[PDB]
Amino acid sequence: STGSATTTPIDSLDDAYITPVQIGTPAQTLNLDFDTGSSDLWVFSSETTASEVDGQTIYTPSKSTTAKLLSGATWSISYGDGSSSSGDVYTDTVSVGGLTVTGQAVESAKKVSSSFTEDSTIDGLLGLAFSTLNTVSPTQQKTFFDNAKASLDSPVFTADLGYHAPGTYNFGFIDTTAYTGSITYTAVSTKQGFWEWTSTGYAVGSGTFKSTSIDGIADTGTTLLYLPATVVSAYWAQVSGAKSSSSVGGYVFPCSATLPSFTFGVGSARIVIPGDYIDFGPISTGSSSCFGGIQSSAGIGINIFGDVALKAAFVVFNGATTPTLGFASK
Repeated sequence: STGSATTTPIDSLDDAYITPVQIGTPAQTLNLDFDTGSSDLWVFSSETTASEVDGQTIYTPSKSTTAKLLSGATWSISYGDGSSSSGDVYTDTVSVGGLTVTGQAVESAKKVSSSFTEDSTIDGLLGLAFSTLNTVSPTQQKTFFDNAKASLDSPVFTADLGYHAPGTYNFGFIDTTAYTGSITYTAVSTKQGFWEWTSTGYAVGSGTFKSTSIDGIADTGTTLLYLPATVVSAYWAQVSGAKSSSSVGGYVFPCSATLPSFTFGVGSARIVIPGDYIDFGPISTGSSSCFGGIQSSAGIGINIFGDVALKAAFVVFNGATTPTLGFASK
């Protein structure tokens, strides 16, 4: 089997991407944030505290003839941005782009933090990291990809995120028309539960490439590119007037600037992020200070190849017995 679904930016900045997902019988379609940095499929639901729902579409398990309470199971998750959610668990039929999994754990939110409530466009998350990170207790649950894997034509999914435009998540096949050149594969460590890999270096603009190992995670659920402070300083030093602002929470730059590109290494290959992809617009409405799309990871504990980086590439998440990542230009 295969599946193919379009993923659409939630706003004009590509702050996140939503993909429609069919849950239950008859189908209830929710727009989920596919997140290769976490491993829970959770949704706003008929059980979510009413004051914490503000425009999201909800899953109502009582209206699904295939929903079953997973008795005793609870979940609770906290994300790197400080947001969180928790609740109980149903199993139900879940379909993405024509690919169907029966018995998928659908984690129903009883509580969500304010940032989720405040984003009416995201009805939940669909985790695509390794199932060892799934938070369901006392019986850990598998991700949608893990459950689908054995049925897929090939044990892979691909992320093809658009810049200010829709893109595609494919399951079970590699669309050879969706990228240019060849795909370069690189080793993955699953030791932390992430799609963790080592970039071979970087360049700023037309500058020379610096060969240096940068361990980080391919994370579709993180907006920006978070890299070591040395690398980030070298980037922003090429932008007149750019500075790190403690009050804003990162590097800002004059909105009048033209940003240089940023290149990252994948083995001997190179992925170029155009400068425009690094512009996240005014820090507040009407400001002439703009927020940068490359930020320091120094306070995170891990480097994160988020959407800014991933949307410059066609990315293969290879879930074979020994997982690997593939990157191609497009």
